[PDB]
Parts: sequence; C-alpha cells; structure tokens
Amino acid sequence: VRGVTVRMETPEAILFSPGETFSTNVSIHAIAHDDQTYSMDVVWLRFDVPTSCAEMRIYESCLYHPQLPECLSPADAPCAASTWTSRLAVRSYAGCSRTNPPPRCSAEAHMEPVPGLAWQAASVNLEFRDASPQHSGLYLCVVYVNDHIHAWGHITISTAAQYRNAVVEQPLDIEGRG
Amino acid sequence: HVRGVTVRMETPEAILFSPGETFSTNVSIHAIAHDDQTYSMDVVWLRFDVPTSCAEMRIYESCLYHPQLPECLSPADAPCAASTWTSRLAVRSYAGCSRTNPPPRCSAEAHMEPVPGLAWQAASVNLEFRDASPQHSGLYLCVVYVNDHIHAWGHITISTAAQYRNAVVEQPLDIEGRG
Repeated sequence: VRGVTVRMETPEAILFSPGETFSTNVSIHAIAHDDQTYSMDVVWLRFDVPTSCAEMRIYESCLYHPQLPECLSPADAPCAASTWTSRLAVRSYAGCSRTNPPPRCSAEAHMEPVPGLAWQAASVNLEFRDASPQHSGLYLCVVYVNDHIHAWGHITISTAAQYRNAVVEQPLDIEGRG
Repeated sequence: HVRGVTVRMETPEAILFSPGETFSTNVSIHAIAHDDQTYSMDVVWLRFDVPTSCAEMRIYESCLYHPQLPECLSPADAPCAASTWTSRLAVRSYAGCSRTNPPPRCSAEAHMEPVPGLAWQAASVNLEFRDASPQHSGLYLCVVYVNDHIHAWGHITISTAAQYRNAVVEQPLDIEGRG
C-alpha cells in the first residue's frame, strides 16, 4: 500500500442553453498512502463533435499513450477522441503529500483564451459565462500524479440539439467481455 | 512515467429487490496493465449489516486502505459504519497476471461464504441472488486489489424497500480543500 489514489466523480453530461452561465461540478479526491511527495496536474481537453457523428468514441487506451500511431490517426477518424495537441486548461501542483495536501501544494495554472471560459482561483472546475453553441463538445478531465494518469472522466457539455452520446472504447473487461 | 496497473469500476449504487426475486449485480471492471510486470489481483466482496435504527450507512473511504487503524477498527458512527471487516463474503483471485496474460486468463482461485441463495455468477465477478429474502439486504462493497493494494472499489446497497438505508461516502476534503 503505497503511492497515491485519485478518485473523480462527475455527471457525464451537462446540457446548456445559449446565454446560460454554468460551471462543471467535478469532484476530485487525492489520498496519499505514504509520506512520499508527489506532483499532480489536472488537465482539461476539449474535442469537437461533428453533427454527422452518431456518437463520439473515446479511445481509453490512447489517453495513456496519445502519441501512438493508431491514436494520432483514429480509425473512427472524425468521431473519436484519442489524441490532442493543445490542452484547454491545466492546474499544476508540486510538493504535495499527506501533510501538504493538494490545495496547499498548488503551483502553476494555465488556460487557453476562450470566449466566456474561466475558473475560480485554486479551482479545477470550468465556468462558461454566456455560453453559446460554440462551446458544445466533449470535455475530458484528466488527473496526473507524478506524470502518470491516475484518474480521468468525460463530460459532454453541449446544447441539446448538438448533443451526441460519448462512448468509451475500452479493452476487454476482466471477464474477457467486449 | 506510465507504469503499473489501472483498474476502473462501474456499477449502480443500489439494487432494490422484492422477496422471491432472482437477480444479479452488474458490476463492470476493466484492468489496463501499462507495463509487462507480473501482478496478482483479488476481487473482494464485503457485506455490511444495516441496522433498522440507522438513518444511513457511512462508508469511511480512507479506512478501506488501512482497516486496521484504531479509528477504523472502532468506527465512531455507531453500528452504521463500513470501515473495517473480518470475514470476506467472496473473493476471486488471479495470479501470474500481465499485459499479455490478462485477468480472465490468470484466474486462479475463488471463495465464497456459505449463504442461502448466494452464488458466484459462473466465470463472473458478479453476485447472484436466488429466491432473494430480507436476509440478503445490506451494504455490499466490491474492492479490487492489485498486488495487495486497493486499485478500485464501489458500493451497492442491495435490499428490500423497507430495509433500504441510503449509503453515504465519508471522504477527506477534495483537492480544492472543500468537504
């Protein structure tokens, strides 16, 4: 029993109307099992969801290795979230530990310039002020601990008309089912 | 770097049943080995009594990782807390697992407590209840260990409507320092 455990909770969708102001409601808890220090990076990724797509496919395995060939050029081509170039936002923490919990170890933070996009100080939730159809899409919140993904989740933030179900393409389960 | 094993679990938080019904849990568990290291895995089911006088059950999340700590062995929340255990309802063990010899294939042992109407869903981690009765009502936790360390866990309150009590997860403050 060592390392860190990260648990994330959040609804898989947020339907909004044009002109509405809202915030994501992601809950993230970090449990340090030893007295080792650790770094943490909470990263937001955004993906366009084409009208022609019946659903958006998230290549789970690709999240850990977004530089792989099959990830850079997803077979489901237009309807797949398997890699990224720019990160919508990133909140970094350094020197975290059992006695110096995440809030206190806050270090740096970055956010891409997007109309109406913002976040509270020391917060990882995203706020959309005066939202519009331009903001609709698939958003992933990925939590790294010591540069390795420890937890992740997806939220389809969209107007009802633009909404498309997000499906997680994962490897076979422990029962060998796909 | 990217190493070790990642376990993801999904399941509804409650199953309401009427006496005499036959049903099964529907837990989904995926394991992703990021390297070629060999590992062991244990899928453990824990069952907790839910007293009629409890307003709600409280799960001490941090305690699941160290069930032998004093505050976990003697939970402050009367008999309405899930924070430690002795007997394990069921355990499916896997050995010699790896990226190329994934879980189903590395299945090794399976154990289950003798309980009227309870059975291991053949080749599955789910629990099946036949001719379910009030005796089966309670708070169930499914915990997945990898190399003897919890990598994922979930809870399911399985019971009749009359015996049902909401289960709340008591967690430390979040990364924003708000709990």
